[PDB]
Amino acid sequence: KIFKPEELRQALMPTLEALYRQDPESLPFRQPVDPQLLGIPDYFDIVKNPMDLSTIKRKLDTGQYQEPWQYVDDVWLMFNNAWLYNRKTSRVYKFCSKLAEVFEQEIDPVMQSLG
Ligand SMILES: C[C@@H]1CC(=O)Nc2cc3cc(c2N1)CCCCCN1CCCc2ccc(cc21)OCCCNC3=O
Repeated sequence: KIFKPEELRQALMPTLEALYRQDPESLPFRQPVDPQLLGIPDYFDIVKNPMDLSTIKRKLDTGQYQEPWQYVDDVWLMFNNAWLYNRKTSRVYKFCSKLAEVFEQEIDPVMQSLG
């Protein structure tokens, strides 16, 4: 089973758009982490493989995933990074949890269709 880039975009982009549509919860995740602007100078001591919504969107837009699981792995990498770095009481951690709840609901039927 070979997945063409347009077929992956058609199936998976709606699940990424669902996360962008969470406002304000997607705001911390819409651009690559910049620790100087965000005031978190130790970030890359903790997080070695950063990921954000715009990077995932570019990969889908340009055909960089060969298989649906690679896209799923990048979304969970984004979430796991934020749960790793942020305190459980923090706004970013709580926003991360809301996006993960949305993602689980949207991705389940789509992965069933691609499986
Ligand atoms: C996902 C990415 C990296 C991560 O994992 N955690 C952190 C930790 C932090 C921030 C983010 C993230 N988001 C990004 C947050 C969105 C708002 C940015 N901005 C725009 C609106 C006003 C304001 C005030 C204080 C501030 C950022 C901002 O920052 C204060 C210092 C501590 N700053 C974090 O504690």
